[PDB]
Amino acid sequence: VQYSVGEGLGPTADFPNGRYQILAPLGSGTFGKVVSCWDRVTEQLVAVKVIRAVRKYAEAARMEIDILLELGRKDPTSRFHCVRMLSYFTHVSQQGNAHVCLVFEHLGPSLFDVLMRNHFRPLPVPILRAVARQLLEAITFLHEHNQIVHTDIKPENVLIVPSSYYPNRQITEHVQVRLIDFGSASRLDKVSVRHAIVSTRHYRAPEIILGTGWSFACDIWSFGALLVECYTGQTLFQSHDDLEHLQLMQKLLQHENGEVIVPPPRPSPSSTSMGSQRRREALKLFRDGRLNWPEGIDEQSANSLARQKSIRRVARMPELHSIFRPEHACLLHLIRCCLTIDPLKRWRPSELLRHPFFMSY
Ligand SMILES: Nc1ncnc2c1ncn2[C@@H]1O[C@H](CO)[C@@H](O)[C@H]1O
Repeated sequence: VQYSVGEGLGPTADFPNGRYQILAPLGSGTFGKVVSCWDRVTEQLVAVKVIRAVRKYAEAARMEIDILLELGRKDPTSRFHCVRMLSYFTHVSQQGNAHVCLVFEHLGPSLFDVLMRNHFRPLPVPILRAVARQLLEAITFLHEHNQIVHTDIKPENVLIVPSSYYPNRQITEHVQVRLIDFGSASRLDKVSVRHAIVSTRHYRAPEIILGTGWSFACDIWSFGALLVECYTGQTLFQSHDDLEHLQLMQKLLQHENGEVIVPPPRPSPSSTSMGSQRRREALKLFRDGRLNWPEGIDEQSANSLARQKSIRRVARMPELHSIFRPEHACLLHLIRCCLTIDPLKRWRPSELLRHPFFMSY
């Protein structure tokens, strides 16, 4: 439903027109819309995330509510940089539509907002380091103190604490950030390996595409991607095709020791599991163990313009080592610890927090 500035949300006795009054738009996503609100009870600014009137996003929102209850219980000050959820309710519409609403602390713009406002110019390395350290602290918190995996590490889900922000709208190395959006997170304390399609495309780890089971390590891959983005201001993997995405991965890391896209083990024909179906769809992308690129881009067409554009796009993809200037060699190594095709090779976030890129500063 379309919402305008001035309308209310969450009606109570003292405020029959809504406890939370809309002041400004804050953000949007497939889940719904996040709106800046004035809490008529506490007379403070809050951020109300309203979920779309769909069942799947409602389940996701309830999972986010549960996880954020646990996270606010185990860290109320938010020493580990996770967004504080103040409240949650259900707003009914004039048409009978029920929307889940989560009330969070009011934060500033996203890291994506920062990158856009500066015309996608590369983020300086010291600010990059501050943000990466705090984000890595949050990921360490989740993974190792809660056995929770986020799966949606993206620049849109890292927000600036407004106290660090300034009216000149230029962040410094003292910026404070918070990780948000736990509507896709999963607890791995009982089942640590999953096979469902998760992660935003551009930050999706290869094991998720290939079907060899993902776990905590996938977040690290996303983290790595994000870092490269912050170094260049540009999205690393710009593709929505699985074959092209895996080829871009292979190209970015071709001259990295031991990084080759390998197909999953072929399951039995009498296997109906979600993982086996993903593995079959993934094997459909390979020919004799090699990634069917570029001939697989347009199989039927012998002379295709889409295949030629895919060839050009993969050629434009740089080798990882060539992206970074020499003086930033350390950062390169840090990202090598994250952008590995085998999830078993990626470092733990606690180990990454002890990398020279951080503890030599
Ligand atoms: N607490 C918050 N403060 C400010 N913006 C937020 C908050 N939570 C979510 N958003 C915005 O809504 C979207 C969340 O996916 C992003 O665009 C993000 O900037």
